[PDB]
Amino acid sequence: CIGYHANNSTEKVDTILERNVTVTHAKDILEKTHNGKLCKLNGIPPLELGDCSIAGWLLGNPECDRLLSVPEWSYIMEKENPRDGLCYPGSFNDYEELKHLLSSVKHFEKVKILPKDRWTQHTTTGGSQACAVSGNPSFFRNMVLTKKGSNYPVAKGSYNNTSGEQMLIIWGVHHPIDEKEQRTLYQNVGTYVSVGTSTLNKRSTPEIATRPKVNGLGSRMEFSWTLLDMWDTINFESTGNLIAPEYGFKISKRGSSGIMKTEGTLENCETKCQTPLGAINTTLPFHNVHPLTIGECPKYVKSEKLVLATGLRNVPQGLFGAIAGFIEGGWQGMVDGWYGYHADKESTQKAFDGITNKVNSVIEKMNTQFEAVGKEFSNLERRLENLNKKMEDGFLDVWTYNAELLVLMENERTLDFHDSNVKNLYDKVRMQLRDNVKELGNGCFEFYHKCDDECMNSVKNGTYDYPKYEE
Amino acid sequence: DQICIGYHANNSTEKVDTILERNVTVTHAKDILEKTHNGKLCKLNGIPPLELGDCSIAGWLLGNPECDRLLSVPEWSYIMEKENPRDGLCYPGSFNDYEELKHLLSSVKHFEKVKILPKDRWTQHTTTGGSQACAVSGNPSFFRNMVWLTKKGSNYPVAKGSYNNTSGEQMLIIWGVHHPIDEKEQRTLYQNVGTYVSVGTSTLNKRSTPEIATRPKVNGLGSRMEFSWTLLDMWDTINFESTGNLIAPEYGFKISKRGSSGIMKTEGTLENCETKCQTPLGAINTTLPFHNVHPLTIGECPKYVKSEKLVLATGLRNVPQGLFGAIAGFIEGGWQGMVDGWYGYHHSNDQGSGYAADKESTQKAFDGITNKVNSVIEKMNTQFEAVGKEFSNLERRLENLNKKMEDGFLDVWTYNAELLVLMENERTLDFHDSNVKNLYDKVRMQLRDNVKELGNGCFEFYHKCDDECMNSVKNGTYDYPKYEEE
Amino acid sequence: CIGYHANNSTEKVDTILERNVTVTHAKDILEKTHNGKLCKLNGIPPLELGDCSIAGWLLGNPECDRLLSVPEWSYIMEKENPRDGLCYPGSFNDYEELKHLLSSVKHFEKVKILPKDRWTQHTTTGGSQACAVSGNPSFFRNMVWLTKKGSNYPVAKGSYNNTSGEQMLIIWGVHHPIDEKEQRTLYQNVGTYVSVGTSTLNKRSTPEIATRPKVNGLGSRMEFSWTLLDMWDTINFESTGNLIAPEYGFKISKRGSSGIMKTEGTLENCETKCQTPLGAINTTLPFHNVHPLTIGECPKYVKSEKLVLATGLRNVPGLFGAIAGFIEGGWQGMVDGWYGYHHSNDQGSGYAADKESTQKAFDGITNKVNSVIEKMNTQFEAVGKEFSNLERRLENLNKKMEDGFLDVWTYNAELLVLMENERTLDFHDSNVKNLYDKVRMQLRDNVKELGNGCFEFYHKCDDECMNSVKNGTYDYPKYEE
Ligand SMILES: CC(=O)N[C@H]1[C@H]([C@H](O)[C@H](O)CO)O[C@@](OC[C@H]2O[C@@H](O)[C@H](O)[C@@H](O)[C@H]2O)(C(=O)O)C[C@@H]1O
Ligand SMILES: CC(=O)N[C@H]1[C@H]([C@H](O)[C@H](O)CO)O[C@@](OC[C@H]2O[C@@H](O)[C@H](O)[C@@H](O)[C@H]2O)(C(=O)O)C[C@@H]1O
Ligand SMILES: CC(=O)N[C@H]1[C@H]([C@H](O)[C@H](O)CO)O[C@@](OC[C@H]2O[C@@H](O)[C@H](O)[C@@H](O)[C@H]2O)(C(=O)O)C[C@@H]1O
Repeated sequence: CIGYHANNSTEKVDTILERNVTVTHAKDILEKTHNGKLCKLNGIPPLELGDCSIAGWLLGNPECDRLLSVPEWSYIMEKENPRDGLCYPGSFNDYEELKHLLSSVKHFEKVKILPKDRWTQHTTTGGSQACAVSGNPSFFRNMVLTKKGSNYPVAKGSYNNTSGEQMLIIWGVHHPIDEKEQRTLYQNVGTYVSVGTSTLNKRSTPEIATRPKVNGLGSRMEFSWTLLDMWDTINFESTGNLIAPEYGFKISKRGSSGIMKTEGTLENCETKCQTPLGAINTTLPFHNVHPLTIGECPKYVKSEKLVLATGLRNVPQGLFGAIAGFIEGGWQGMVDGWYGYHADKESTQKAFDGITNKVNSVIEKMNTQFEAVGKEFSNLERRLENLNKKMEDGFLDVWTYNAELLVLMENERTLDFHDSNVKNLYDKVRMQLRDNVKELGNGCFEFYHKCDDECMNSVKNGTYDYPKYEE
Repeated sequence: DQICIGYHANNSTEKVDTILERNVTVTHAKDILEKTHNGKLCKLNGIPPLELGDCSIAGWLLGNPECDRLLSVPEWSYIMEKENPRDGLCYPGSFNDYEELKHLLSSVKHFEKVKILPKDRWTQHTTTGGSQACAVSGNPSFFRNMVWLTKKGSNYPVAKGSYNNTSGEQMLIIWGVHHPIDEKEQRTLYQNVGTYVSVGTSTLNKRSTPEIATRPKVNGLGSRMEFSWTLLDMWDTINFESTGNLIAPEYGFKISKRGSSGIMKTEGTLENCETKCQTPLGAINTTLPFHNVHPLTIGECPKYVKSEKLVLATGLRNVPQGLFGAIAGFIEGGWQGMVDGWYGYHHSNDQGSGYAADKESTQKAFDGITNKVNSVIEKMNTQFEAVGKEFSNLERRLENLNKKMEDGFLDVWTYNAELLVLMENERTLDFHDSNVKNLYDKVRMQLRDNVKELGNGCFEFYHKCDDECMNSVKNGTYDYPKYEEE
Repeated sequence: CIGYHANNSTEKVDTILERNVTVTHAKDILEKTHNGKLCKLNGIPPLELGDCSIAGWLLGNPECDRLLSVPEWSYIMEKENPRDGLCYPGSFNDYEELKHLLSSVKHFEKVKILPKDRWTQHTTTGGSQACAVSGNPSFFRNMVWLTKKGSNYPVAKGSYNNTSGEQMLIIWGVHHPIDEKEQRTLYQNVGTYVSVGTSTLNKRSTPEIATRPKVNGLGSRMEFSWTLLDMWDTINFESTGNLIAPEYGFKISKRGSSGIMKTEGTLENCETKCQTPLGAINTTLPFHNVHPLTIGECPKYVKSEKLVLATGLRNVPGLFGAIAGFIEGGWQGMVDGWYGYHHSNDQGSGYAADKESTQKAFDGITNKVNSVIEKMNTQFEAVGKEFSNLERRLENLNKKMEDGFLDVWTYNAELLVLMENERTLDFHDSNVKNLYDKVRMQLRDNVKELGNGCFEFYHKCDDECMNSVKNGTYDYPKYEE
């Protein structure tokens, strides 16, 4: 009696031709499980900003005085609409361009470049209520130029970058609301703010205008930035309205990653792929957790499950008509294999090797790399943002189809592999016994001679032979 | 007396390919490529486009007198525009951040024009300024929605003007800066020389100076008019200050959106049909995974594929009058005379001939084929995309990115689609082959000794087999008091 | 006897279920061979710049004098950091766009538009050490440095109505001094401007004087901009100081736009439909792995080392349990076909291939290979793009994209082989099993079915009777016992 396996499972798979097919064993290849924690990345923590925007951090807004500030990070954590940036109303040129820069960094380090002390001939105590530190008229920590007395000589300030690393320098211009607030502030009138490097050349003038009030002020500050190379000097020259640096940022990077909008908090675990909902210690080719991962991640997919069949049709008591065919049922009373007698370890190991290989081919072929996914855009980059979105929308489709289908096409194939293995085991046995048995038709052979147990192992050996001279 | 196994054949000439063969006539087939529109442009999800005809978005908003009698709905889903509309900036000039402005307006949950800075309140300045370029029936005019502030008398007092946005929606606002050809034209129009046009909101700041210059004449003029725009927030004020050269807004636009869509470059006209997917040639009412109508869709569309046909086989090999060597194998032919199923019996008898389909397996197989077709169709995720994008003369790189991309998806989809058919087709045929082979076998292990197996899928009974005994064979009930002859 | 073919092959394929499976024949469908040469593309040369940048070329840096300069090109060859560019320190507005534009050109032509000589009242021979020609201060061949004449600098005016019948590339520049003093020395006037206007252009520039680091000897800089002047359209220059004027223009007609190949090599007069920085690819296969930065009509770039499709059967010197099953071995001695017969006889032994099925199967395998190759659509793409320091986001989009197509194509390609390979082997297995069956239902009783794919006749079988079995003509007066 040849037969096949059947257990207490009720896992269901789908094949190209049938669905809701109950199978003995099955493997899922859709990661759908995070862990709600935010982690280091390949050993390197994010940059946690709580409720500071990169802008408020670098400028040194009084409200970011106490922030983590790790010297090296893999990505950045930032709350969707942080609240704490330019406490002095204004704006920031090429902002996003800069955030994609600081998203990931090999080494960061503040340094003093244009000391507050050295701008004699110029007031430096300038400040604003809006940038007040506990009922005190302060200002941006890292910034610094008003008239001293009734005079405003030109301002010159310079810095040959000797720090052995490229440096991020930030500066700005004051836009008053009034020609009276102008002379009351810089005495002169047709004023400019000039910067210069080996690769940068910029001459902004202020733009005076009536404006609505914000954090108390009708006036704004407009900041810009740049990347002074090593051994390159920068230059400043202004006849009024220059907000100067005092500090630069020695920045050595890296690989460039991306920012993660998130509420949570670093938790001191470890992952290779991190999502807004949590990390994902996984090895599957696909996942459906959240679109906005950072790291080396499986491919996002619009499924709920991708169940692969590994075992056979579970039939307690096809394409080759043996399983659920002429062998009408599975034996729940066979446990040491998938096919056997009344198990056969030759074919079982073969088909165990078979399925294993399959499940490996699906997985180990899926090449994956460190992407960032979530990008940063401004109000005049909607077009650009959508473009990104059409693409990720577009690979979403391509991957979801190849995956729903891969599974259905390989599931009907796996079901046939088994059918055919049971079919060939019944055939291996047919052409050993031959005349010495009645072939019943349920996959059973009745012995026309007397068959003891040694005679039973020979048939399992493939050794039956064959001194029968009986009707 | 005898019984024969066989399969179906019909008058079909439909051809499929498979991985191994080509031009293979089959009994049935489903093509899964959409290639039919209705040549009509329609509402999208129940919502009309914005029909501009030969107006540009710029001409529309500024109120070029040539756009006076336009449709103007309160809410639209996409925008219809010709390829080079003509009626735009009747007065030569330009429009900052124009492309962004259209992606913005490309879809709108609600639009509304509202007078914010009444033309009349600008005392001290002349306001009736107009031009031949913006001619209305011979008479010099100007943009319906703008105000040309010029000197009054010999005087141009500093011009101030506010609007606190109370409208309860975000408001689109536009303005312009006039650029003369001539210090003389500049003194004539504004009297003052060192002029500026300042504009500020809560997040805006922009002091513009007029760029006077000699330039070629356009529509009659060397001067130009440079427009910019902004979104004023709720409860936010906008401030205009000018000592000369300001083209002020008389109106604003309450705008609430929505989800953002795109602009369909066409010649046609809305026709009051309905659709979930629109193309420039016509709308697509379809349910298939792939289409090849036109690359520039808007809506929820099938994947665009560079194929002429995608015929999936549903029936068997048509062989009138494989992997399991049954169909086209030892059963050499199909029975055009067996019409109630895919696989069945013959049976010859001294009570008569007659075909008969094995209904059990014909059903098993119909279900399975239905599922295959549905698998190919139903696993196809489809989202709302606009496809056609808008780009400037200095964005040829950025344009060519969008192209290289939509191009790459053309290649993926086409390969996969074409291959997906060939594969599932070599499988469809084997499926039917196996189905037959197994019917044959079921009968063979029933009759065994009591018949001669001819080898053409036929069984010659050694004993007499009446109709009741024939049915037992189809039943699976053959059993089994036979003996003769031998 | 029924049997199948075996040969001295050691080629291995994988399939979904097995690996390292020696087969009789195989086709690898991955292109991985160039010719190490850079070539014309569809019959049209690149533009060879050597160590010149596009900027250095157009402005006419004296160090770019003796360049190739063809009238029509298909792509552009440039080193990675050319050196010969803006010999006079400065910059170039919208530079990257300008190169995508010039990256392919149906027709180019330099034409003198504002003859250097006509600028009376201004000094014109202005030059510099930075743009040195053999010790002597010079300047861009294609530009004109308008400086004061005497102690006077009259307002400078200049037009060109574009009659050339083609669109014309025009460039100019604004000088930026270090010093109000250098500014009075060179132009005498202080509140200066450089105005330029066409039918769609407008741009009044002011010179940004400033203290800056010295470069090539200078703190001053020269900022260049450009435009496309239309047919029958005029361009107007107006300056009260600081204009670097064009003496020449460029008639340009294009075409289709291509891209720039960053290489060290040099054009070699071969031909190709597909060029890579390592060499050109004359190929016909769907996938390749040579180098990601192609230009032309290329196979899909795939991160694989090999893609071996199986064409023949399992080499044995399956799913239907025939090959490597009850027919335990292959016959290295059967060379005229994939599957055939043995036949032992008192007239002799001898192999023989069943030609009918060997042919059926060859056709089917040919088609498989062609299906994999011929359904692959392929368009002209440039792949390598051009980006500025403030476009790192935009650059990283292009990358994340070409990266995603790397993943898709690699997966599909690798898997596509493994699948069609577990099928190719079954195909052959079935082909055999069925040959065996055809013979078994012919002989039936008249032989003993050994079970190794062999048949022992109970009767005498001569050569004519053997052929009847191969024919399908066995029939059938036997008896014996
Ligand atoms: C350097 C300096 O002058 N700091 C002042 C500051 C500046 O004058 C102001 O930021 C210019 O833009 O003004 C501060 O007062 C703000 C307050 O001043 C009143 O005059 C005005 O009527 C109020 O509306 C409001 O603007 C400031 O905090 O910014 C004081 C600071 O010392
Ligand atoms: C408000 C106003 O002054 N409108 C004038 C207009 C302006 O002077 C012009 O738009 C300034 O840019 O001039 C109009 O005349 C056009 C015509 O004027 C001649 O003097 C000149 O020789 C011509 O080249 C041409 O500009 C106009 O239509 O623009 C009349 C209009 O009333
Ligand atoms: C038209 C002209 O004046 N050409 C000069 C050139 C320019 O004046 C200079 O670029 C102004 O920006 O100066 C040249 O000399 C450069 C050299 O001059 C020394 O006086 C100075 O102290 C040095 O630092 C250095 O700039 C030049 O080659 O650029 C000479 C040229 O004839």
